[PDB]
Amino acid sequence: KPVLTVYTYDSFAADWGPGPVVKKAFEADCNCELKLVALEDGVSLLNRLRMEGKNSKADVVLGLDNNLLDAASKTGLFAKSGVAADAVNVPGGWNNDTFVPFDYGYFAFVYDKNKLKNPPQSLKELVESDQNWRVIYQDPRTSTPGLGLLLWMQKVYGDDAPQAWQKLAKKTVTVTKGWSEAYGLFLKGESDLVLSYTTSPAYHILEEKKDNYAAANFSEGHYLQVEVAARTAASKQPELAQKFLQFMVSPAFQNAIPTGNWMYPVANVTLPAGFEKLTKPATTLEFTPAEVAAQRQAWISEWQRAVS
Ligand SMILES: Cc1ncc(C[n+]2csc(CCOP(=O)(O)O)c2C)c(N)n1
Repeated sequence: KPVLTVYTYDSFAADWGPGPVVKKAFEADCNCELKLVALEDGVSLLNRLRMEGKNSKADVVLGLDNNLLDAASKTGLFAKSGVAADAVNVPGGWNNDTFVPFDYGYFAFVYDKNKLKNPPQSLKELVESDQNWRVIYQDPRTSTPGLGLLLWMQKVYGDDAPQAWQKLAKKTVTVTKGWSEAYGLFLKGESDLVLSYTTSPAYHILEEKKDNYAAANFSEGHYLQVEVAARTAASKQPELAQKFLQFMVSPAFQNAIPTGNWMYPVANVTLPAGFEKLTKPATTLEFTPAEVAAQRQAWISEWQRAVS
């Protein structure tokens, strides 16, 4: 009967996402009405919450990630999770009293092997090659995968990011606010490549029995994303919010991540047959939450100037 409002992005709460599964699994156990609201894209979730303040109707924000931690905590809108750390297993480890991971992955450009014969083998080639590859990606101001690509490029080019961005802009068909639209245009054929995840091919393999889609493994390595959730300080249902966060890092939840969100679980659950066809990037790239919050505004400012 009591309601637990959870802000999240559209692909999570989608009928085909993990939402429906997690919902009934949480409600079937802990009596209450879990209300998953597909409100904004990853980065936008935070900006919207910062503007709702304590007037926000959210109890939990699901869908932020490792790159937004500093920005989120400095806001003061989140309370401690009350979730035991030992309940989580993530690459590079995880030590945080507020944000609880629920899955992780690696950003990568996906393409159709039946349509793209000689795909790029490094972010550098994709940007500098003379090939006229069509690319689509997300806005770093609204989408985590978008923010991911922004930081990925920063790792690879450093102070040369803007010049690299101008070159990438010439191969850019469009830029969407969220991943869903981006991926849809890709599947419709509007581009040769789209920024997505190393695990995206798994969706097509298991659900459509197709293995023609692939994520290009770049030699520079790939940027790591650890999605997280946290309860709000203004929540009027603290206890429930926290029972949801603990239940999140548990099997009933995690078991729906592989085929729901197409990402690697945070708990040692069994990965669906098919994931083994995927490529685990050797080298992993990541900025500290502090480094991103301190420079993301300037990097985004340079990005938009270079691609418009
Ligand atoms: C086929 C397929 N590949 C990958 C994923 C995972 N995924 C897609 S978008 C996203 C975060 C988006 O933040 P934002 O909405 O702001 O772009 C994640 C984790 C999926 N659901 N399906």
